[PDB]
Amino acid sequence: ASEGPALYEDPPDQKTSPSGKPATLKICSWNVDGLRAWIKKKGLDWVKEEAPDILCLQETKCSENKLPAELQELPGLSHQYWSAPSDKEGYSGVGLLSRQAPLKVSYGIGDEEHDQEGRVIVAEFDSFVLVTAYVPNAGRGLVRLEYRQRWDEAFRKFLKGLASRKPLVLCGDLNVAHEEIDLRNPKGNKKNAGFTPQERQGFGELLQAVPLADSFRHLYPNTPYAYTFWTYMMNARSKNVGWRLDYFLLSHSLLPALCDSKIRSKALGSDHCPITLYLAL
Ligand SMILES: [Mn+2]
Repeated sequence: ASEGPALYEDPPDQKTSPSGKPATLKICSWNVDGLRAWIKKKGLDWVKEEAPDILCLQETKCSENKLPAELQELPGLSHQYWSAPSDKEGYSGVGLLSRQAPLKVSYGIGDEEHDQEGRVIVAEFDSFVLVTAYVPNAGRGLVRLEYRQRWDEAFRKFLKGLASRKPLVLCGDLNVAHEEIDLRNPKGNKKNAGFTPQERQGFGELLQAVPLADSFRHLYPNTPYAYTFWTYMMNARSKNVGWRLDYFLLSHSLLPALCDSKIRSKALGSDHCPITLYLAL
């Protein structure tokens, strides 16, 4: 095609806040493209090396009653919560695994229409509430784009609610590359899922309304070729022809506790790579 390799090297982990406070929380989020495939691909061994405090997973494709038994070889993340489509089938699904149990775990966004596909887990902790999300793809041919706009609004209002109570951290596959810098080929994707003006706009609305800051882009406003997903086809990863779909968005109040927002480009196991957040809470 038009694209050859574009180099990207994630900078070293900055593990102290701007006030010099060492990070006390490490959160890892990962679209795993199937819990069972991911595990087969050694996803868990990378999790152990990373040693996060909280691990959030998206697209587990796994019924909450058919969890791989390997998920018990994680003694460090022993508190495990799962949401999968209410029809009990093998698609979508998210996970949240935690060293410490949260004060409370909830599922969905309190909207029946939007709560049947196991897309959202809310884990409330002392100083903050963590949400992980697997946002509805707009669909091939954009046949799900109208629903996705419904989804975007409900979700945006629900999050706005949470944040009014506690500092918010939202992470996961938000199924949109916000701006042109967020994907390798903006020009050819303006009509495809992930880069419609509708989706880009909803991400923008999400940021101002809650409000939320894009942790990675706040720290690296001018850094290009930083992606978290590459299609399996066309040898895309190897050419770094990708999209940034995975994010950590923070309440502005958490910005002084932001140490770094990382993209683990080399970590294999899915068509997305892990992202990792360091906070000094
Ligand atoms: Mn997938």
